Amino acid sequence: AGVDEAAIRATEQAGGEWLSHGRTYAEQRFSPLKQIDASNVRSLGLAWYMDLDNTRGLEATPLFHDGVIYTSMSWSRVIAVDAASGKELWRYDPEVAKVKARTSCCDAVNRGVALWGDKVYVGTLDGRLIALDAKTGKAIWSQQTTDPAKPYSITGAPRVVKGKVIIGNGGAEYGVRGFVSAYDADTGKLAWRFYTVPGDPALPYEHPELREAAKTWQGDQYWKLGGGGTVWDSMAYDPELDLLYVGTGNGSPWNREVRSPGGGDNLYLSSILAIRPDTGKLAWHYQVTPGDSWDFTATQQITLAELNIDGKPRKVLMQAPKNGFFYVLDRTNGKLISAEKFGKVTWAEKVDLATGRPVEAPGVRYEKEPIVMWPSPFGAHNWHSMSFNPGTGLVYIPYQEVPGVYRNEGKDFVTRKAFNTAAGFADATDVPAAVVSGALLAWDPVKQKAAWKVPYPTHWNGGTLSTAGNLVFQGTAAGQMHAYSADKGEALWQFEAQSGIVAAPMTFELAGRQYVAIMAGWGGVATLTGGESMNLPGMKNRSRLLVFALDGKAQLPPPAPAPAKVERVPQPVTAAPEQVQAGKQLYGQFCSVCHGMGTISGGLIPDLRQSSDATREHFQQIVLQGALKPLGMPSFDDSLKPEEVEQIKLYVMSREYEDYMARH
Ligand code: HEC
Ligand SMILES: O=C(O)c1cc(C(=O)O)c2c(n1)C(=O)C(=O)c1cc(C(=O)O)[nH]c1-2
Ligand SMILES: [Ca+2]
Repeated sequence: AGVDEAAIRATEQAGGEWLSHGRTYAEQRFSPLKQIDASNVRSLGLAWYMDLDNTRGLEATPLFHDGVIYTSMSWSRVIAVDAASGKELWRYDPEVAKVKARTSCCDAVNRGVALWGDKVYVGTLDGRLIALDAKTGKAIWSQQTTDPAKPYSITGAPRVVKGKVIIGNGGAEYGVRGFVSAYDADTGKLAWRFYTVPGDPALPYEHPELREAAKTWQGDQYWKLGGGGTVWDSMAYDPELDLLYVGTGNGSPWNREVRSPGGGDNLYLSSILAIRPDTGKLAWHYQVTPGDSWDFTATQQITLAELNIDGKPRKVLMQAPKNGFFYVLDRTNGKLISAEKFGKVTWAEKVDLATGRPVEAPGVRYEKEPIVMWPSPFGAHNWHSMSFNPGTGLVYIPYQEVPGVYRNEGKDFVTRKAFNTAAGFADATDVPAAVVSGALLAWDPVKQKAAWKVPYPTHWNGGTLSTAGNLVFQGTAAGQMHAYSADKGEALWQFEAQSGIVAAPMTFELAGRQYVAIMAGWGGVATLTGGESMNLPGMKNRSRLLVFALDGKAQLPPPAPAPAKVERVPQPVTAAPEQVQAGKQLYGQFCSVCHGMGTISGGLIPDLRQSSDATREHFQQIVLQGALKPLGMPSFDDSLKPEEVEQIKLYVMSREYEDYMARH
């Protein structure tokens, strides 16, 4: 009763609505709407906005259908907003335990919901796939898709194909076995499940593909460690070819030397899968990063399009994953058409067209010595949306340039109840502004070359939106909403959003008027690992749903200045070097993922260097006795001893004094 395949396909020509995550099943995030164009976007203004009781990352792409905006907020909460009145119609809160974040790698985020019939679908941080009544927001059915005992979580938006709700999950950083499932839209009954990596050999393979994949894995530890290959984000669908395309993630642990000692491609890690939606049977696959040992996922946006290659019309599938190569594949059979670097890439010389395999540079697998390379775990392109404009033939990518540093923990690797990369990710003590940069990259998929590029001081800028009005919209880490000419990248309109933006803009039509909406709420994993680059002006969270339209007259109020804060004058901290070092390591292994690398917090979670004296006195109570558990600060008594927590406190105070002396 409402949203069905015909309705979603129809939006391909009708720009009024946005019924699926990437707008259309092809996920081009291109709107035919052109009331707002390059000639008049200078007149664009804020039409209205909604303040949100949210203080964490907002990554959702809103959906618009029949006058209603459907979106989500941090902690997997869903809200329906009437686009005409601007009033919240209803909200659904799954009530995820705040401490669930201990096993949620990258901020308490949610990329959006899906629509089908008269229901709304959302995935939660604790592994649930829930169906809600579109009109009232009441829960219809709920499925616990993951083992509550394992470090799984759902952050991505589901898609609905032929009456089946498709959703994956995340957790490869902690160590889990990846998979994507299809649930019946009306009942929630599991239709089929495709695991992306093989499981315990002592048990049967769930499907034939796994038997073949198993031949590409070595050793007897990968299934105990999880294996990885989580499907936490992108997927596309072509109804004519009847193929569901899914992107799989990195391995668990990251380091193949520990994950699969003897080597191997480790299928289907970092791969693009073409699956039969009705059965879950694999039609074809393409492995983006064989033997992935760098957190190089292939879960980034998968866009379907029709391009003319060498004078011949081709049905392609495009992706610009973390590894830095831009892929153009024949979406009917998975044959590689082209693959070229779209930014700084030093881990591989190129992707061999004939074999389809990347030609790795010397020492990039860091077996004997640590390696500094590009891209990094943050990726040349992460989840921030890209978009395709059929008119210009260009793909607009939120490019990122950050150095990746990997160390082989090898025999010294120890599985912990925390991140298990086995690649020395814990060694990081900062993300310097000097070593990072970003850019709005207009990529030509046919020529495999940049058409134009707009530079940004840092990475972690928001997704893009393309429209028929020769425009591309994007929000930035620095706190602005932008509009550039699609063809040349000329800056046409800017707006101070009052919050760093990471989500993707979307547009729709209501009563003959075009609106552009964006979920403004600084967040995502980078804001948690922090570092200097993530503490520049504008990188603050002020969660709001912002809606723009021609001649919009709304104005955001000026924030109130922060109260007085007399920083404590740090007394010298004398301690044995090894003791401070022990604290440095323990902190990096267990606390950096939320409080920031080297204690340099990103602002969403407290800076341990600035804790009050009362807080410092209760350090043991907080860390080991869960005194702040109701606020989301986990208790680590299951992993750390009092003396170890003391070593961490010593390290923290050492950094506070170290930094305080920096100034003055
Ligand atoms: C994310 C899952 C976290 C990890 C891992 C660690 N901490 Fe944490 N911590 C987290 C939150 C969300 C908060 C804020 C709670 C609130 O609403 O105030 C905290 C807070 C603390 C504090 C108090 C800070 C202050 O108010 O000055 C301390 C002392 C603290 N956390 C310590 C700590 C240590 C030592 C950790 C590693 C073992 C650690 N945290 C991990 C979230 C998360
Ligand atoms: O390995 C995984 O399972 C997994 C899951 C997720 C997630 O669910 O958000 C992210 C990542 N990996 C990841 O590698 C990454 O860089 C990342 C960034 C973000 C974010 O929300 O900003 N999520 C994730
Ligand atoms: Ca990952």
